[PDB]
Amino acid sequence: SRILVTGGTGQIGMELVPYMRQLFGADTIVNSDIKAPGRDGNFVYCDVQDRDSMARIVTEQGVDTIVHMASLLSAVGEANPSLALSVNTRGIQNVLELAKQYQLRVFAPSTIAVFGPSTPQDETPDTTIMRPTTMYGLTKVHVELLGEYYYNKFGVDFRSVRYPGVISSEALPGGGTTDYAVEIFYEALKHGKYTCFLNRDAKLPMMYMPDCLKATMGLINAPNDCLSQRTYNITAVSFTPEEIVASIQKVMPSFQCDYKPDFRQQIAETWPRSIDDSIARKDWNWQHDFDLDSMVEDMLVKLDAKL
Amino acid sequence: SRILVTGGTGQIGMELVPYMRQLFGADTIVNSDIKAPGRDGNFVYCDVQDRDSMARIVTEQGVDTIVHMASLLSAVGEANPSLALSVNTRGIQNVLELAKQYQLRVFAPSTIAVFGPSTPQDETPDTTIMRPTTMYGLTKVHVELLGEYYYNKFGVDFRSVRYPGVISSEALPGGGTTDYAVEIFYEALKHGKYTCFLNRDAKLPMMYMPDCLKATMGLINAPNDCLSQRTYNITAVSFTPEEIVASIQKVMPSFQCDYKPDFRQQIAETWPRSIDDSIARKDWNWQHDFDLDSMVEDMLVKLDAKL
Amino acid sequence: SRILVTGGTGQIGMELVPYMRQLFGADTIVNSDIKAPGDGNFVYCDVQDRDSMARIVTEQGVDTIVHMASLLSAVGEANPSLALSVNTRGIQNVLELAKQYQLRVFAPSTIAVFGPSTPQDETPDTTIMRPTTMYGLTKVHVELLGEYYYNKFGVDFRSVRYPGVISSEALPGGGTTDYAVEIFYEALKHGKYTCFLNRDAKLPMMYMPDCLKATMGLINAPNDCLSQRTYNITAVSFTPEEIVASIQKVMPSFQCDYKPDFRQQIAETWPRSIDDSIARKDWNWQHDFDLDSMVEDMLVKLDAKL
Amino acid sequence: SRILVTGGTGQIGMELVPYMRQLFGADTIVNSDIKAPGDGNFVYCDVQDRDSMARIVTEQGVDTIVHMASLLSAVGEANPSLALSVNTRGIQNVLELAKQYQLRVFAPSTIAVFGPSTPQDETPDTTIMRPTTMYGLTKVHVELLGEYYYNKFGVDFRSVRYPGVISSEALPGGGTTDYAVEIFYEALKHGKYTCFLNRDAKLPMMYMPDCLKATMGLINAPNDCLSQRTYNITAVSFTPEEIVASIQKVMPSFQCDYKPDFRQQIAETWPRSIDDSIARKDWNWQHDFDLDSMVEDMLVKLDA
Amino acid sequence: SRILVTGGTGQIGMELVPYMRQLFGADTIVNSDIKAPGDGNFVYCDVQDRDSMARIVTEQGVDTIVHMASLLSAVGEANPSLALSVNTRGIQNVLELAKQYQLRVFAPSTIAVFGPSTPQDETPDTTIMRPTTMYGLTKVHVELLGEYYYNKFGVDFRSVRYPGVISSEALPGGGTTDYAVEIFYEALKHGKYTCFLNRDAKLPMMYMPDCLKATMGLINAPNDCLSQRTYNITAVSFTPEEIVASIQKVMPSFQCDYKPDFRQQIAETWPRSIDDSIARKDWNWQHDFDLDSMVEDMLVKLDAKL
Amino acid sequence: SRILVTGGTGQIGMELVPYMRQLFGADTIVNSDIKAPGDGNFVYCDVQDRDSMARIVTEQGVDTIVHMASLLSAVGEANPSLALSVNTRGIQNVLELAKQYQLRVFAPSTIAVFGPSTPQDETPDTTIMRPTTMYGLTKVHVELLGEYYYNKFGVDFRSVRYPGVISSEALPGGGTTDYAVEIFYEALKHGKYTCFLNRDAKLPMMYMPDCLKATMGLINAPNDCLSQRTYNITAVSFTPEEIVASIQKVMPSFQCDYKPDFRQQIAETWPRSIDDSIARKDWNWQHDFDLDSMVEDMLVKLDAKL
Ligand SMILES: NC(=O)c1ccc[n+]([C@@H]2O[C@H](COP(=O)([O-])OP(=O)(O)OC[C@H]3O[C@@H](n4cnc5c(N)ncnc54)[C@H](O)[C@@H]3O)[C@@H](O)[C@H]2O)c1
Ligand SMILES: NC(=O)c1ccc[n+]([C@@H]2O[C@H](COP(=O)([O-])OP(=O)(O)OC[C@H]3O[C@@H](n4cnc5c(N)ncnc54)[C@H](O)[C@@H]3O)[C@@H](O)[C@H]2O)c1
Ligand SMILES: NC(=O)c1ccc[n+]([C@@H]2O[C@H](COP(=O)([O-])OP(=O)(O)OC[C@H]3O[C@@H](n4cnc5c(N)ncnc54)[C@H](O)[C@@H]3O)[C@@H](O)[C@H]2O)c1
Ligand SMILES: NC(=O)c1ccc[n+]([C@@H]2O[C@H](COP(=O)([O-])OP(=O)(O)OC[C@H]3O[C@@H](n4cnc5c(N)ncnc54)[C@H](O)[C@@H]3O)[C@@H](O)[C@H]2O)c1
Repeated sequence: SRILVTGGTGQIGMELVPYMRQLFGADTIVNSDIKAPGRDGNFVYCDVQDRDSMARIVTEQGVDTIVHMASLLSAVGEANPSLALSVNTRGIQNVLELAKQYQLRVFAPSTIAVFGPSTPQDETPDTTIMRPTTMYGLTKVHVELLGEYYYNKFGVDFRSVRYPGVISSEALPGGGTTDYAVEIFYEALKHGKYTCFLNRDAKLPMMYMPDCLKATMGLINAPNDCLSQRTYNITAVSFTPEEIVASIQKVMPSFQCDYKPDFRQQIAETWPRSIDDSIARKDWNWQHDFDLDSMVEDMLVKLDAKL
Repeated sequence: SRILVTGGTGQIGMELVPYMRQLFGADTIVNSDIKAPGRDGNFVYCDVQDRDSMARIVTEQGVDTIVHMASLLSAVGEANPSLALSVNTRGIQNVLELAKQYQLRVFAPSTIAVFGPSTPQDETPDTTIMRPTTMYGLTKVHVELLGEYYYNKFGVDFRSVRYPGVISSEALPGGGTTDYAVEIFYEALKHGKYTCFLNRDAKLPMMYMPDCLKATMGLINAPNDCLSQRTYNITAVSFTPEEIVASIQKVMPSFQCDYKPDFRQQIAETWPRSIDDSIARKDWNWQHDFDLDSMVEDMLVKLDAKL
Repeated sequence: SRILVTGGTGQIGMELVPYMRQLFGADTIVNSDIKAPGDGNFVYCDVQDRDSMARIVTEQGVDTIVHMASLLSAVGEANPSLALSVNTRGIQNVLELAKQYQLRVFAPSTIAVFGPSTPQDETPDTTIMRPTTMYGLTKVHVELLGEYYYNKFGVDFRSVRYPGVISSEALPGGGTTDYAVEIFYEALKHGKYTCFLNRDAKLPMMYMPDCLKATMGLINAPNDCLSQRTYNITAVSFTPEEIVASIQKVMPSFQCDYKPDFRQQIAETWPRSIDDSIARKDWNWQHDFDLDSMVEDMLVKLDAKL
Repeated sequence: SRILVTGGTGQIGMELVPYMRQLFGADTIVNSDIKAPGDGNFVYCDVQDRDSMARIVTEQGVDTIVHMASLLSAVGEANPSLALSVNTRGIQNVLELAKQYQLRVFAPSTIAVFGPSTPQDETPDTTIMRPTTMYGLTKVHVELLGEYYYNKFGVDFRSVRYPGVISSEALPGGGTTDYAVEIFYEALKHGKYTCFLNRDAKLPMMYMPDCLKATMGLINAPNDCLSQRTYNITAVSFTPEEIVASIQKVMPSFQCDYKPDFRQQIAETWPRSIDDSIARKDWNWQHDFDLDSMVEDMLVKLDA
Repeated sequence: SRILVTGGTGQIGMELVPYMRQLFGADTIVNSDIKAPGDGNFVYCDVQDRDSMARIVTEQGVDTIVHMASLLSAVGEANPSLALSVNTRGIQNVLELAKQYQLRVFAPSTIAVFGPSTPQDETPDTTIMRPTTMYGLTKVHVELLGEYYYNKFGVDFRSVRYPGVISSEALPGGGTTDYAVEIFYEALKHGKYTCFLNRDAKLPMMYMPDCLKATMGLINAPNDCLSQRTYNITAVSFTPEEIVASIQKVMPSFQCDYKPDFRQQIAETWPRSIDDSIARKDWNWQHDFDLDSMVEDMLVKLDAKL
Repeated sequence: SRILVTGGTGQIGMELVPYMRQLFGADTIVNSDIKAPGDGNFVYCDVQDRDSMARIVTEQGVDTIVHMASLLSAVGEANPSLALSVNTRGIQNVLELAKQYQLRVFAPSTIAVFGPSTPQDETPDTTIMRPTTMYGLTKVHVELLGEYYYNKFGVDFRSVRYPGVISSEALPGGGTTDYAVEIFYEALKHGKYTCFLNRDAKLPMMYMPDCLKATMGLINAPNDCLSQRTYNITAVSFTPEEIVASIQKVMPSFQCDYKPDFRQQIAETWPRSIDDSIARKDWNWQHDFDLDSMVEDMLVKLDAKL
């Protein structure tokens, strides 16, 4: 009867946890991280590298599901090799080893970063070539393959979704590659102008936070019998910075945008431009709600409020 | 100056080691493992999960290259999945971290078990879908992705070869899926009959040991500038039990074979039937010298002696 | 029987080890570090790992640890927790085995133990010590803890506080007193140098042969000689402009520029000169190299290398 | 204070000079020769030119000449009248100056002062001396003249009879005991050597750092302990087959041939072993290196 | 064809040269010296001037050098630097010319090759030689070099070790054994003498006739009979009281005093008696004059002069 | 620019060299001799070796030779042939190089140029010179030849005839006027002296600072004020009894005995006094020390130095 979120305090978790609490009762969701929320009132410290500390939480709290968000992301992965390797692989391995022991089910999300330059670049399918260029990406492939294997070998109900770039009104950008899609709106509101660090024309899959929540929950609640697979690509839209610029000027016409590429372009070029998520459409009725324009308008009202 | 072989006591190691000592001199190959050679005379204990001990060997022995052979194979991988996961992922991480701190180069094997049932099974490409079902297999995707990532991130000269089934007269047969092809011969010679544990018709890629040693030394001495990839498929032939049996029976006609297929069959059929190794033919002039009938005559002659 | 040197592959080790081999024999020094030399008796030894040191002390018949291993002012500031761990756990392990095994110990200290509030001209042995850099503070711990093993358990423990050490052998690498080695490469390679200290930032300094002599002087002195365990050692003091001017005696066409950086804020917290009276009196410490001589020799040796 | 070395650029010199520098200060030692070193204070001094030595002594504050200059036994046999002039006029010049300027003198002698009528087993300090080489007969002249200057004029004269000296720094070139340096080079370059002495030609020998230690031991000894002026000094004795056997304890595969030449007829008139007990009692002479360890240490030092 | 005598105007030369002219013809001996006789074929030869010597040898058809020139023990100790040059350069030039022109050489050695460490009774031919005098160390170089030239270049080299030599004809030159010439002049002039040697300093000695005979005996011997190149030769051995006593057998009035000086400490380092049995064997050496008869003869002959 | 002194390490040299360094620069004086100072610019030079001088001249940029090197009257009488080679050959080689290199020379003479023929009271510059000692006669040859090089070749040659020279720095050394240095050592050490000249042997004498002032006065004089090239110079004349009486004005208990040796027959052939009226006219020669003042000053100076 209880769900343990790890990495609960990050971008996704900071909204995922309140939404699961909405759906299931405040008290049924155990939120955990290595940093406290920015209230909450049912929070625990958990470093996912420390397997015993996690056994402790699982047992004391009556946990039957781990929503494992804890990760180091693309930037810190590039910045610091072995720590990312260590948090991300040791996290999934501890999490999965615990699920088999106590019979937990687990969700852990993947990422479009699992894809490389030799991965087909348009309408990228669910089973395809995976040769990532980033530490973050390669640790994510292991997640997948290790979670599938725990499924197949021990029947650990293991599930996952490859997130596209996620746009949120609530977490401050963390210097990642898709994060030009969050910074932009701040700068739009503060200065009426942005300098973007991707080529004008770097197309990427992106999705607005509520759809990310909807997808996360949709697969977590899907009855197990409908799942042709364990990990699903999911998308909402693909856009280029030039489109989101133009989308913003529909509401705020005076807004401008410079372009000054840095190393992040080189990363973006190795990732999908668009993802084929048909398989989630069919199996578990996956359906996004927000297009480019509505996400742009909603983001704009929210952050213009957040001041 | 010196070469460090890890897992130097394995099947491949018990022969790679002497060979490397013929090419560069006895004193120039540091032979290490957690089991003594079954003299050697330049043997050190080295548990690849212990980074510092390795730091100690590398420093003391004047090592510039690591030929990382250490691994748990597919049998023990399934029987004891936690173990394999820590020796394989942690032995390769420590090797790369050291290769980086000490500017080493590294050779580490991959395997055909990197591939899965959604991988195109005839003429398997170097760059393809990889969704292996075995613990052993998925630890080897990680070996591949992290070696490649060290190459591109830190200039660690990392190189690898996907061994197919390997046959030899000197290492004792284990519980491997491709191992039937080592047993068959002992059973030919001792009884005049064998019962194989795969179906009559499960095609696999295989290679006789001197080609294995060949390919290993060709990839390792190739000049860096001719290598378009870091990891390469290598093959020699491909055959079914049915056909290695007929081959044996042309040398010993009274040999019979019988077929009782265990779980190793459900491992076998998720593997390639043939691998496309053109890229290694192209880049570093990979050429095998043993077809089936010549490895059979040779196996047969050599075990006849060894008894 | 044997001496173990830790950190034996740094700037001082790579010249201190072969010198002690001369004086004692080659089989009599166990060289150890975490990187090989750029040996005969070389062993890998991470001085944060006490067991391994126990092993080396035991299998080698060690009776003296000349404990060079340390992170320096640069990595100290850039990775502070790492510095604090190698330098503190290193001195604690070495001291804790000196006691268990009846071992003698030499550990260098440094002028960086001194602070803004230390009198900075003819700085005495016993004085205010409030360093500003992680490196400095770890070395006050060095001093305090070796002193206390001495008075508490009779571990024969000795150090010397090195000033900036100058040498041909070892490459420069981001330290504050390093300007005094880079200067020479730049003069030989290019006729000129951009110095990162103010022209007038007086520091105490010594040329390796005197660093070596002082090390062996305190190490070989009879124990009944030493009114203290730590000693200030100096040779000369000078400014960047003075050594510039010294170079120009031999290479008239040499020029110097000053773009000062973070290292100036380090340099002005340290002494301008050091009172080493007490080493001169206790164990007849006497330096041989002044600035012109060291300059001359630096240029001759480097020119050979390059 | 200041010490003049003559012949400082040869085999013994090039390692004695830096050792004296470490003991006394770089600046205290005037290194001189007729070749430059292959420094700081090097000067050209041909020891047959007396008054060039007068110049050097006077300008440099010399109080002691360490007179290493000589032609050796090969050049001695190959060109006798030059060896005669260098060896004999050189000691006479040094001792004459020593007397004008109140200098001390160190001038080595040699096991070659002995010949076929000398008892050749633990040969004593005071014994029959009828040597067959030009080089040895010049060195009895050295001893007799040094001792005479000591008795007659108070010139503090001292000497040590070297056995064969083995070292890593100078490279061989023709002596009779050079066999024990060649062998090492050939051991390492080829895995084999041809010895030009009989398998069993036993001779007293000494590794360099001992040689250096015996040289400074006599030099520093206080004058009142010295019962004589010249001292036999030895470390060990061995035959080429023993040094071969020694090397094989490190390099099992090393092999050795015997093609004896004229140096055999030289080695044969030399001692097998020398009695240095007098140097052991008057000034505490003690060798540190036996066969097996000089062989160990030569092999490492040459390999590097 | 001809014989060159060096040093031919010395005590030995002035009687060796007429003896040789009787055996071989007046004209067959080239007498030479740096002083003239008290002759005919006399030439000036300074034996430290090699080419004057080559001159004489080639012009005069010389095939044998009888090399007498030397400074004795007296001028050896007084002017020790010149003794060194005449004695070492003379035998060197004479050996170098003997090799170039294929000459035989005779060159006298002396009992002063022996020192205090030499066994002093029946002193053998091969034995310890640590002479204390310049004169004796130069003569060891004489022997050693002459032997070397023999074994090396086939120079026919021969010496005898003269014991003290007694003769009438030559004026005693304050050498050490030459008390035994003085004694006689004083005996006849004064009936009394003062000996500068202790009363019991035993020395080997020989009367001039036996000197000549030995010189000639060694010179004419066939080379195939010589087991060695230098030979001990004696006739008798005696003390001053022993010679004093012999004299007083003819001149019973004769009295003697003893006032010892430095020459005593010379005499103390020499043999008391020499063993010359190798020569008596090899080449039939045999003296004719014992003490009493050399005493009777000196007295007659010296009565003759004066 | 530079001055070479020969024999620089002698009685006068030992003080002439530092005085010249004071007046000219440490660096402008090249000290030289065949023995070291008992400095910082000292070279060996034997003045009988012309080219070693040529080397020094050329290498040191010398323009003036101050030629002090000489054997003096006792080595002269003891070793006459050597005296002759040093004094006549050193002047010769000095003057021959002055000519080739256009050098100036100062070379001193001596009152020993005069003999028993010389009128001995108020002896003129130009007078009879029949000296009886080797030293003397070599010095007449220095003069005559120095003058010749002056007249024939324009070599600026100058000399002074020193009378006995007295100083506190250089130990006496068995010369004739040396009694007047000896005397003071004996006064202070034993309170008493035995003089080797007659009590009444009157001789010219000059205290060292006057000796340095006459030397530099001639050397510095302008060339045109000089009517001669060689000058008598003097200060006082006394007998040994005069200096005895003078010594007693400070040291009343002092006593002097008289035992003449060979040195009296030297003294007796020297002038009693000299006429230096010419050096006084031409170059303003004026001495400063009379008997009494040199005696007080010698006594104090020596007393401090024992
Ligand atoms: N935001 C996106 O665009 C995106 C895209 C693909 C996948 N995802 C995945 O969603 C998950 C959460 O995403 P996010 O954007 O909120 O990441 P984030 O970096 O914002 O938050 C991750 C959280 O994990 C925590 N953490 C770090 N190390 C830890 C450890 N050792 N133990 C426990 N917690 C630790 C951090 O404190 C942080 O709160 C991650 O697995 C991530 O890969 C996000
Ligand atoms: N034989 C084949 O058909 C084949 C095929 C593909 C790849 N390979 C690869 O070749 C390499 C060696 O192959 P092998 O067949 O000789 O395997 P193997 O099982 O015969 O030998 C592996 C060796 O590793 C040692 N080992 C196990 N754990 C260790 C640890 N923690 N530290 C150090 N050593 C450890 C074992 O003692 C053994 O000696 C492996 O990476 C394997 O995946 C082999
Ligand atoms: N260079 C100077 O001017 C100077 C001045 C004062 C004091 N010192 C002191 O002298 C000693 C040696 O100085 P240096 O200048 O040669 O320093 P360095 O930085 O050149 O070398 C120090 C050595 O420590 C080794 N090391 C680092 N961590 C280690 C660990 N855990 N275990 C073992 N070895 C480790 C490094 O590899 C290196 O060889 C240090 O104690 C230093 O603080 C140097
Ligand atoms: N090496 C041995 O085994 C050994 C043994 C016994 C004695 N010694 C003695 O030790 C002394 C030095 O030994 P070494 O083996 O180095 O001899 P060496 O031949 O190596 O060196 C002698 C040096 O003297 C120099 N020299 C030659 N002629 C000279 C001259 N006219 N003036 C100045 N220098 C001149 C040569 O250039 C040479 O460097 C010698 O006296 C030798 O007799 C050596």
